[PDB]
Amino acid sequence: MGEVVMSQAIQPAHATARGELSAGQLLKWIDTTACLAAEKHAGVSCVTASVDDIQFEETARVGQVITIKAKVTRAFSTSMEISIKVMVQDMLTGIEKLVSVAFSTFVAKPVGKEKIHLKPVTLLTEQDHVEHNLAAERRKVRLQHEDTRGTSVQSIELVLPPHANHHGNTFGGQIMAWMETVATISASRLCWAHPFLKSVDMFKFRGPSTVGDRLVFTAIVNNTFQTCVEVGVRVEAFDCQEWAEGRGRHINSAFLIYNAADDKENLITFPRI
Amino acid sequence: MGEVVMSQAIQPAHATARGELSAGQLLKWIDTTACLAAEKHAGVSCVTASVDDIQFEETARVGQVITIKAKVTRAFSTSMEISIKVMVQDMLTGIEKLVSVAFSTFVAKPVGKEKIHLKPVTLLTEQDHVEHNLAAERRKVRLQHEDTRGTSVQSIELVLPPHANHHGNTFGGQIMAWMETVATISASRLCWAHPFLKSVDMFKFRGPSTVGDRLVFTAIVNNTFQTCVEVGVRVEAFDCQEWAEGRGRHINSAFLIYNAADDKENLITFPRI
Amino acid sequence: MGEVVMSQAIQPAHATARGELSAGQLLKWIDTTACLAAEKHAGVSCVTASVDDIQFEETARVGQVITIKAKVTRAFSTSMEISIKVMVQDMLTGIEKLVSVAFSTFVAKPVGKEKIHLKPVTLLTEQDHVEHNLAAERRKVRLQHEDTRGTSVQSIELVLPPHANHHGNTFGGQIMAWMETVATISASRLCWAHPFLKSVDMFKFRGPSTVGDRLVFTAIVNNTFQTCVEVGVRVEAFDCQEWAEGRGRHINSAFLIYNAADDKENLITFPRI
Ligand SMILES: CC(C)(COP(=O)(O)OP(=O)(O)OC[C@H]1O[C@@H](n2cnc3c(N)ncnc32)[C@H](O)[C@@H]1OP(=O)(O)O)[C@@H](O)C(=O)NCCC(=O)NCCS
Ligand SMILES: CC(C)(COP(=O)(O)OP(=O)(O)OC[C@H]1O[C@@H](n2cnc3c(N)ncnc32)[C@H](O)[C@@H]1OP(=O)(O)O)[C@@H](O)C(=O)NCCC(=O)NCCS
Ligand SMILES: CC(C)(COP(=O)(O)OP(=O)(O)OC[C@H]1O[C@@H](n2cnc3c(N)ncnc32)[C@H](O)[C@@H]1OP(=O)(O)O)[C@@H](O)C(=O)NCCC(=O)NCCS
Repeated sequence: MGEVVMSQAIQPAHATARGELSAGQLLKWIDTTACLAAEKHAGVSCVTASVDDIQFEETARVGQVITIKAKVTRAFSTSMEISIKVMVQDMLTGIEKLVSVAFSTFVAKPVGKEKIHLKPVTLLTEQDHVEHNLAAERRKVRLQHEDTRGTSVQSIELVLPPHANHHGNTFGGQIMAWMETVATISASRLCWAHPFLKSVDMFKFRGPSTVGDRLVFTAIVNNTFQTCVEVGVRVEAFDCQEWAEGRGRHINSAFLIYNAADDKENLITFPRI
Repeated sequence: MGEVVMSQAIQPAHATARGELSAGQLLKWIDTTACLAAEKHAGVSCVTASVDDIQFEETARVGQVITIKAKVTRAFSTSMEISIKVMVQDMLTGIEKLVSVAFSTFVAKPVGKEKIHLKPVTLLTEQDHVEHNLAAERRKVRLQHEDTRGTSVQSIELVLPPHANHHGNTFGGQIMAWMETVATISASRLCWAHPFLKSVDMFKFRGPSTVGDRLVFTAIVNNTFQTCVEVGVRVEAFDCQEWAEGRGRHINSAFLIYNAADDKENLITFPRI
Repeated sequence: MGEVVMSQAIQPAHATARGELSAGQLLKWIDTTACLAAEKHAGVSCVTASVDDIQFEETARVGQVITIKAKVTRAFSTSMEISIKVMVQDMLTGIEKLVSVAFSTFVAKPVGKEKIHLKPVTLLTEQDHVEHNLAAERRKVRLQHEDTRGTSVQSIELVLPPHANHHGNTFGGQIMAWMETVATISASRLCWAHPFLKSVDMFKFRGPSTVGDRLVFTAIVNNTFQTCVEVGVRVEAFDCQEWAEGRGRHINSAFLIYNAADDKENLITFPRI
């Protein structure tokens, strides 16, 4: 019913040192599902234009099953809004818990110089009309949002073919995964404990990336508050030539909020800064 | 001696939540080895045409070493039959156990409009002639075989470059791996325990897949019997356009038989359906 | 300051059966960082020409963070020398330990028939001049170095797009990773315990490899001495046609020295051979 459904069993390969699902991996999965919904509407390849605020109510563990459902709520001109629901199920108890509810914005790409005009989302249920109207306000918010200490972390990732679509365009989800890895390192470096992602703030993907180009990641704590730490990550891009000349492209800047727990499952308080 | 040998140490990255080798990973490895044997005979790229019945006598664990040997038993016109032997060795005891003995059929692909004629397999030992004759009967069987409850699982995989050969053709082994993941989720969802793969029934790859296209996987228990559960998986393919229009290609349908164990190493009985 | 910095948290996906970082993975990371430094100097794609001796003072564990820093010490004509420093940090204690200090030689590749002339490394500090001079001697040594029992291991790897750069050239680091896997299997097969990499001897990458070609790996113990075992690995390459005809290309031959520990953290002595 307009939904794209992905199901993933959580393996050690998706895990952190604690037997928990890497938040970056989950973000990758989410972006993939959403992108598939978008492309299912568009009929052409789509890329992650932006992401709204994402909060995680639960942290999934190895052995559990993640279910991700994405849907196109509304098409505009070249962009569209995707609603995402993430559920976790324990396979010993049978219990389902909501992990996340979020929105992401995807943009349809032409092959060449094709203009692109998206057909409208067909509406049936009343809730379809409701979400169809809310999509406009949420979009307005998204657009207006573009009104815009030595424990730093630096990292670098080379963009290979499995990190982009078949046209060569880097996945926003991969970037989000790498981002999350680096940020987590920063948080850990502040608390010397075990950080788990509480949320990611809304941000835009400002420019495209391509296979073969370098992504420099710069993470640093921006603020702290009781049990929450905020890490800001910057993603800058260079093709080989740009890499040689030091002139990069600001791909994106995001803010990730973490909690943390020690080597016992008890929560901890971050120092003030 | 016509054999292709692969050796793989089993790491957490190849593991399930139980420290056992993912059956899908093993299937990937098997298909790869077999394909390498086939291409070693053909001199051109080959794809997985079909797979005979595969039974697993053992389940390998993290720390153990898998050895896979493949061989071309007989070439026909464009296809050939590959015999596969899978052994596991424990690296603390030195003990080897047979994991599997199976056959797979591979088809040589031309580059363009080239006709393809395969040279015969050279025969030395008598057992080479024996298997060369048996290959005909086994083939006859393969060809004749094409005479052809709410715990469902749905999943989706985007086919990226590491999932296909350099011409863009999706590996049958990758499809088998994904299949296995989804199916395992279904079985778990029936028993709420820990399923391990007992076997896979013979099936054909009905059509090609290509980088960039979506594979929709649909798993559902078809039957049960004492300690065995049967999960059927369907694999449907869509390029982006087909994805938009809902017209897919039936790539394949397979049937996987599992057992299961609880959080103790004791076997369990599945309910009747 | 001419440095390229990569930071990697160590996950189960990077781990062995013992919760330690795979040496091959570390080698991959090292080669990547170094290559990025090289390309940052050259402005074009670079490949691993050779590697000096690498010794590992520590073995990192899951949960710890690897930091790798690479730098171009000196450019010659088409080649350049890269100095690499590998540090590990425990994220519970905050303690850093040096893992490695090594040198690698990278070669700039033209796109077509372009001649390639590298600009000199700018020198500031005195240590920059010192290393700039030492680079010549170390190079002289590298060039002169090209003056050149049944527990064998054989394995095979198909080179896919994630294993090469965007021009199709296989990464030396991937080859080093595969090498290490196979070698480790050999060592384990000698001691029936848990080998960890002590060092790798300097070796040259004699020829290029390309996406789609097979890498046959042959590992075998060459010698033993008290607590050290030496495993030699050979890497031979075949495109599909070459694969069919049995005429390969000797890509490289390396020698890896291991120690080992039993299922207690106590070191062990290898038998004489
Ligand atoms: C997304 C992108 C195309 C928009 O760029 P732009 O400078 O804002 O140009 P436009 O104003 O014409 O925007 C075009 C569309 O993107 C939408 N858009 C722009 N900013 C947005 C935001 N912050 N949130 C949601 N949608 C946004 C616009 O509404 C417009 O949609 P419409 O045609 O249906 O009206 C461009 O920024 C981009 O290519 N970003 C990177 C996309 C990408 O490749 N991501 C993968 C990871 S690199
Ligand atoms: C395999 C395939 C080429 C055969 O298609 P087809 O409609 O049966 O056409 P053909 O009858 O001419 O079959 C050609 C060859 O495949 C063989 N073949 C067909 N069905 C087979 C089966 N079920 N089992 C074993 N071999 C089979 C035929 O014997 C024939 O071999 P030959 O030339 O040596 O006599 C085609 O079905 C296909 O492309 N499948 C997908 C292959 C693939 O890309 N797999 C990767 C995963 S998508
Ligand atoms: C590296 C390579 C280009 C040199 O080949 P060659 O037969 O020695 O030819 P050359 O003598 O002209 O060497 C060219 C450069 O490589 C350097 N070089 C050669 N052997 C070297 C070695 N053992 N160690 C360090 N540098 C070396 C030379 O000094 C020369 O550098 P310069 O132009 O700045 O003076 C060639 O061997 C090759 O392509 N190897 C594989 C590279 C690769 O693709 N690696 C990825 C894994 S396959």
